[PDB]
Amino acid sequence: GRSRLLEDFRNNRYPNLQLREIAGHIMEFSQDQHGSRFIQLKLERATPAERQLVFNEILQAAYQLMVDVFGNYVIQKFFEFGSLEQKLALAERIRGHVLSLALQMYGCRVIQKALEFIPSDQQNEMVRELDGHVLKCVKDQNGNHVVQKCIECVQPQSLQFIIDAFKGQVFALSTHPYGCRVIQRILEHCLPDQTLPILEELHQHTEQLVQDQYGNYVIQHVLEHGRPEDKSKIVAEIRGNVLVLSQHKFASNVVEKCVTHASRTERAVLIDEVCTMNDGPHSALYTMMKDQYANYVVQKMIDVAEPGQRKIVMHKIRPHIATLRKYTYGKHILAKLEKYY
RNA sequence: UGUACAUC
Repeated sequence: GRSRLLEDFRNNRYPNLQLREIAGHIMEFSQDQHGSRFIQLKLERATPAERQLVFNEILQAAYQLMVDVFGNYVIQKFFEFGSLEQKLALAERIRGHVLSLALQMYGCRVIQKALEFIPSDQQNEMVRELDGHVLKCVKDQNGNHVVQKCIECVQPQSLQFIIDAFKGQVFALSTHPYGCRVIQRILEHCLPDQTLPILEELHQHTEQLVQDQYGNYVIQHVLEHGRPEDKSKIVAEIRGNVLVLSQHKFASNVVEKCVTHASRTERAVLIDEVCTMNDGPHSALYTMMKDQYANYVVQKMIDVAEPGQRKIVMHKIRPHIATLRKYTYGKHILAKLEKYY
């Protein structure tokens, strides 16, 4: 199975083995854990002629290496450090196989690497091969990373078909383990005509989204990178619900982002909501202080409050300072207070 | 004291 050269090599019989000495054996070495390492190492600093010798033996069977547990690394190295002609020739070997590779445990890494290094004409051609398979890829553990890379690297106008597929399914996808990732990449890189519809569906489903295991990240994302009009719509959904959501494992993260990224006015309103509102005998703020998640929202409020408003919070907290010590999460508020005394 | 994101 293994050639004498490869076996003898794994048996450490060639401490000084050079690329040029494995002529004829590139494919075999590329598919071998140690040989693949040997080649990768040797490549970054090989001479163009050495690099070309290695290339000559992998071009024809390049696909075989792209879906290989060790070979995929040798392909990638050519995309990173090979010549322009070598990258173009590798792209040609991918033609017709993008879907198959994008779903592939190792091939998907080659697709991702290629997207980063090839000219836009080739990028665009790779993308078109996913035409009619958007959701299949977005929902695949290998493929979603490829769709993400496309969005990061490819001209946004060529990605219109991905948008088309998302239209009407933004809620479903935003609560998906992989789809929430792709939605965020879209918000970052896509055109206004493309992000708009997507933002519309996110706004329609904010209540549900802030409480979702994966959806909360998409709403947080808009709060940190979104336009003010989009942040405010989200903030308006949190208003009147500060107490309840900040007690929630997932949504409490979103109320922190609202506190942090809201306008001056919106921030003052959210903090006042829980200084004013009473949860039974005492303030909403006091219930929050004792909560496993809500105690985090309080601290964030102390962090970002205007000095004047911070004084009001500290005053709301002060009367409970000795009782806070009796509560697992209460204790944590005291730690915060030291900083401010 | 608290939630996601993949190869030698």
